[PDB]
Amino acid sequence: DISTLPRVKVDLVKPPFVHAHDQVAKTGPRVVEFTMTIEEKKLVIDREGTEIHAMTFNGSVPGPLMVVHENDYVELRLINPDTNTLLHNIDFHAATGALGGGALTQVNPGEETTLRFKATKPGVFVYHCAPEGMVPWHVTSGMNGAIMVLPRDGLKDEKGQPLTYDKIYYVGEQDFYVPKDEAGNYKKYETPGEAYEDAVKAMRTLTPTHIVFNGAVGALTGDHALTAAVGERVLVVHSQANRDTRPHLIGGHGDYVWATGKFRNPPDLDQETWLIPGGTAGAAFYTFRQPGVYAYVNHNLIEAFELGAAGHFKVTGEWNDDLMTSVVKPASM
Amino acid sequence: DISTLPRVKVDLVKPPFVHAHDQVAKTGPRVVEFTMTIEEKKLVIDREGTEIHAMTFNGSVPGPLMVVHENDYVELRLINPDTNTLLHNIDFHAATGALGGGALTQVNPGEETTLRFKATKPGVFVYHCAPEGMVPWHVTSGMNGAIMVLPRDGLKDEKGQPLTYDKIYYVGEQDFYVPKDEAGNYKKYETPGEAYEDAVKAMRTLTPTHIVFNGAVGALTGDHALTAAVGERVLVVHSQANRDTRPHLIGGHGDYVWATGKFRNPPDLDQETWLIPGGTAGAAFYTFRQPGVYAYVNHNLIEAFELGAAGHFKVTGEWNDDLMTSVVKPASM
Amino acid sequence: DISTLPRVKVDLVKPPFVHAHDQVAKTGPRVVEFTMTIEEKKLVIDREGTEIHAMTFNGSVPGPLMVVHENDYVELRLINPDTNTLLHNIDFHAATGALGGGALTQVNPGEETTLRFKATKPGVFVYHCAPEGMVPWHVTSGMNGAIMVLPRDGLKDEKGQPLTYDKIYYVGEQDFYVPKDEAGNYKKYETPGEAYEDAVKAMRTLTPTHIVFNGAVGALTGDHALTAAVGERVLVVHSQANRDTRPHLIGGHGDYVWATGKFRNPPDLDQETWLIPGGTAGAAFYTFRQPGVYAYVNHNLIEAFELGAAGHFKVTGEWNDDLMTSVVKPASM
Ligand SMILES: [Cu+2]
Ligand SMILES: [Cu+2]
Ligand SMILES: [Cu+2]
Ligand SMILES: [Cu+2]
Ligand SMILES: [Cu+2]
Ligand SMILES: [Cu+2]
Repeated sequence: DISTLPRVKVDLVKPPFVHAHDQVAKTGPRVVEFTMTIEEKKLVIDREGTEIHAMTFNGSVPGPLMVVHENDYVELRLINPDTNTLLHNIDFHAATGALGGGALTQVNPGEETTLRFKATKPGVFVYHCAPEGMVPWHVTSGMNGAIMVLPRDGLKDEKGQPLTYDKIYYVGEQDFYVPKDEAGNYKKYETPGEAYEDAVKAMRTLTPTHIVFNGAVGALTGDHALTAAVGERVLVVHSQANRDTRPHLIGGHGDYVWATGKFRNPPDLDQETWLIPGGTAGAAFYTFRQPGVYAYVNHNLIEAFELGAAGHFKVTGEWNDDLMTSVVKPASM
Repeated sequence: DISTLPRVKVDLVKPPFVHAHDQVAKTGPRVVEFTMTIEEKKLVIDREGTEIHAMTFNGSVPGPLMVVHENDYVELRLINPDTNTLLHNIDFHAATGALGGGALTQVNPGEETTLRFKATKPGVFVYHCAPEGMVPWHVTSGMNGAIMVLPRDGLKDEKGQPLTYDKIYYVGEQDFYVPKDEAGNYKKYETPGEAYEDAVKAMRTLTPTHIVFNGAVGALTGDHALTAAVGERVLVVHSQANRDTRPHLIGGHGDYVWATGKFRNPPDLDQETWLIPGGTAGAAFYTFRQPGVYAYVNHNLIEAFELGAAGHFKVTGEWNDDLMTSVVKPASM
Repeated sequence: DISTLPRVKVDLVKPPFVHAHDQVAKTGPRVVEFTMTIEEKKLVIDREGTEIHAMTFNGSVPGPLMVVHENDYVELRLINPDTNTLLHNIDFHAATGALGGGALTQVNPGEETTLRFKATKPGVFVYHCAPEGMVPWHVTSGMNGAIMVLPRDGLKDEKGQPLTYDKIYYVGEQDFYVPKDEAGNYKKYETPGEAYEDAVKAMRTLTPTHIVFNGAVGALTGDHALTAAVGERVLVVHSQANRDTRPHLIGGHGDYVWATGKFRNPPDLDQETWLIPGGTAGAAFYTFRQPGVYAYVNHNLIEAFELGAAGHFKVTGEWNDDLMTSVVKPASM
């Protein structure tokens, strides 16, 4: 009887940060309550000032990371305010039935709904909007995020020993298809509704115009670079709701990687680069051993450095010359 | 001595159905006899009435699923009737030597041939036509299918315990490259031979115009939706002879998945989405837990919902509110 | 103290061949010394005579395969002669810190540098140039290769038993983006520097014009086909620094495959085709069982047979009719 279970309310945070949670469950199963408000909004996605009409869960691209444990119930209150113009819903890849919840969560502007589902499978999973007839348009306008369902006894390595992270970040990667005119300039629009047939044409090229982390070119750089210290254990959850990606930590590795994100499987060890298929979330665990700047990229390097799929870590601490050193610094001959 | 072995003749069925077979072998090794007749034919592949000159094994796209057991011999009589115009052959990825059989099976119109090979490796495998100099044109005109080589003791999970399916379906996914004129309309042709240089140009874009299950947009919907009941164990074999795909059962999971299709490896558990590389067959096992409509898609959602790579399951049975429920149905605030 | 370790100097060879090494380490940890000279040079990449300005490590596309053992130190002297025009550096995916060495190895024409790093993780790994602001242009001009870090006790199968190869080859796969004019002809250039904005435009299409093994269409055919004998155990290392590939041995299999190339993981067995993500090296082990010609391809067959990603093995020895035979040779009805 679900009414006898504890309820706990989560207050979400903006990506790439993740709300507070316990890796090993400190209670029995709970109903974990979340609220998200859909926001259609203009977003500037690149250095040139290209502006799109984004569709968001909770104001961000990606939507926030939700965290529960296996066999918890997730109860989501989904709000579509009357300041929006479109019908929306939500499909959780973590859930079982009704198109992942999509069939039960159709909300017009001015409506809300509450969905409950049991988190029966541990892993990181995509969630996304999926309104009948409009699915890729909503997804590729930014309306996707992820949910992490931890095993009740936390993460384990390939031998069944505990893995405990000190820090966690969520990197949502988004493919955008901004319509272009024959000369190649982006076509701008006043409303989200304006784009439709041109949005379909741009998508059908299968060639994104931008591929970004956390909603914009350079979002995870500068003052917004990810941080860690030498010796810290970091889990990076990465999702892509529509298109394959291949993450790589330049200067590091994925020490333990669940490329397709499901924790009942042993992790792959010592990865340089890993493939996360479109429609999937994956997770990589790394212990930093060197200080300095690292680039975290999609290792199609065109997609990274021309189209936007690159972020930075800034790592503090002690340099280890046994691991790497310049024997003879660049100089003339 | 092969002449001392039992011979058994299989009568193939049209995809997505699969001919009768036993999961656990009830006899010793056999010579399993198959016959396929090549058919070049016009096919209408979309709702708009786009017509291509398809090249088929046995009249269908994909070709039918063949099923044997490890260490059986497959004996295929391949018939190219004189009503066809092109030379064809067959490459089995399950086979060892002679380009998978391609070098030994070149048949002009009005010829036939019989190939035998030993099925030494268990798994699902692609087969396709591959005539020298014309390989991608034949493959992307529909001339591919798959073969399943079951272990003699059937399928096993990651712990070595039996997995038994109640139903099996074969989903062949096909990328088509219909030539277009400068304005973007499809160029139509009277003969298969007509297309050649324009077919090459269209392929070189690396951008399919259509991506379909079972030969056409909407083929696995309506009266032709896949079916199951709550509690049934279903194996879905999925192939793509030329291009990567990422299957996903919307509202379900792959409980056990062999993404690259080879049964001596343990399955991956609890997949949301899995990558089947081009030139590979994969297999996913799921036990249905909820009734209703499910969408089975390539989770590049553009490829699914714009280009055609989507089918449906219709599932009968009892709804489980513990797994999912609408707490508050969509309503105004 | 590194100064107390043996030093051993390696003399590299041109791909697809690999310098001499021992699978099981016959010494303790060593400093393994390598020298590479950067060469910007014109290369003809196809049958039509298309000429690009390539950027190479040691004169070849790919750069040579380096081979060490786990916990060796790699010491690379990297030379940028004053006959080149561009700044270059090197990022080793095998290394830890400083962008894989990229931050410590920036050499202008007329400079050299010496980098040392400890090879802490066993596997095959990509290395590539990566100068700030110019990364995909250098990589897709050919400036990448791979390094193999063998476990000190050699390779093992999925049960922990030894796997010993008799022959090893290195197949580097390169995506090129040759700029085209509006009519579709390649734009030619006098200097590497000439291309820049047009190179960026061509890359942003995400559609390579050529995809080649060992630097050119047909490079691994004819007198330069790979060779083996029936019964020989062959390891094929395959890298792709920028874009996904899906290798397949037509007429064979990958008996043991590390698709993402990291030897602490068990291999996948009996693969038909495997996905190596862009930015990764992988390795496949096969024992040949049949003589004749095999085609080794990227199994996007358009990429293989139209764009150039195909090579051949020529295999000597005895045909096994139990594995495959023509029962009835192609003939009329
Ligand atoms: Cu929406
Ligand atoms: Cu989905
Ligand atoms: Cu054919
Ligand atoms: Cu093939
Ligand atoms: Cu360079
Ligand atoms: Cu790299």
